[PDB]
Amino acid sequence: KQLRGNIYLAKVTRVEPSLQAAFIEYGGNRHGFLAFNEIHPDYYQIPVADREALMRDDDVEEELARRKRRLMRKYKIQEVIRRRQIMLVQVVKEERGNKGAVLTTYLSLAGRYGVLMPNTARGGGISRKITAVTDRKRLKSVVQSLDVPQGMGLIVRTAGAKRTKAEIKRDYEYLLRLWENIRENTLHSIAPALIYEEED
Repeated sequence: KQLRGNIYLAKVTRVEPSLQAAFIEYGGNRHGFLAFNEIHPDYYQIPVADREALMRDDDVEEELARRKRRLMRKYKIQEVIRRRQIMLVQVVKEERGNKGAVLTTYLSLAGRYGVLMPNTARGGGISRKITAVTDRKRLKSVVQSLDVPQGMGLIVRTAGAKRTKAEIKRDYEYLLRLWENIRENTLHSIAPALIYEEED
């Protein structure tokens, strides 16, 4: 049983200020590892008017890179995360023997033609196999019209380059509903619970 891609509702078992990491009970054989920089600010224990002065930011992936680097300079994990806290976590790397799974709170949900990041203010854009100029200008126009919310991203994968006008809107819409489903499952779940299973 490979677990990569699965999403669990999970609980902080201990916070390790030397590693700037938290260890996570998510239902597996060993605790998962969650580096501080993989922890979405929604999970910070900070006043609501700090978490806002911070969502609005104080290869355009650098703007997001600088963003995370801002947080890591500004807080230490033990200032903002505590034992027993609950979070949604996704498996990034499989548990290998005695070593527990590597986790993130920056989720991604992969559809046929694209990947939704319901957690990453990244706006939506195109795979690095972005090559043939025609598709890339066309697709940028396509992902442009999607009106990707707020603090989400959508990345068009290569399966979508040679893809329908609206085969991509459908696929995107399916992922938005699946994100809704996930958030709804979490309100009816406790502690460690599998919330979404990486389908294929």
